[PDB]
Parts: sequence; C-alpha cells; structure tokens
Amino acid sequence: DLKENEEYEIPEKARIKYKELLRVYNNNPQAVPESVFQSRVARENVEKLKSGDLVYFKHNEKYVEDIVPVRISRTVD
RNA sequence: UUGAUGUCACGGAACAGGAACUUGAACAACAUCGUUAC
Repeated sequence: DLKENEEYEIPEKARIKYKELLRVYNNNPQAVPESVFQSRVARENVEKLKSGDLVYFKHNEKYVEDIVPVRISRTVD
C-alpha cells in the first residue's frame, strides 16, 4: 500500500549520513571472502541513493532524520 | 632613406636590500552480517 498525500523531504544531514553509511559498508576489512553472500550495497558497489529504490527510514514532523538500506543495519550519529 | 665646413655615444655595469622556514613517537583489539517465530 503505497500511500499518497504523505511525503517528506530529505535535508543535507540525512544525505551525508547515508553517504557515510555506504562508505562504511563498502571498504570493510572483515567482510565475507565471497562476492555472493554480501548484501546489495556491498556487492553492486552502490555509491549514492538513486531516483527510485526502496529505503527504510525514520522521520518526525514532516522531516526525515535517518535512512537505512536493510532491516537491521548500523546507525551513524 | 641622410645633406655636407663641425657627431669624444667604445661618454653611461640594470645595479642596490630579503634564512624555503614552522608543526607531526612508523603506531595499534573488539567483533562483522541480517532477520526468524507466533
């Protein structure tokens, strides 16, 4: 159920936090040796959030504060 | 592009003053990855 008439805008802080999270996901030293068990961010080497793709998020009062690509991922301060 | 009866231009050092300097132990422990079940 894609609800209409309920959309929020992305400030600069959320974008730089997502960029930092992607940089942490990509160049990890402790990763899995195979290139098939990793997630979609680490396998296909995503660098920025594109036009349309499904992202988990959390907002308050029409402004979003954080966005994560999977269910249980890491949080940046 | 000169004009004649008169040119010391070999008659004149591009010369004189300014610190590539200041700051930095080749050192080191806690995880990484996401969902399962009613």
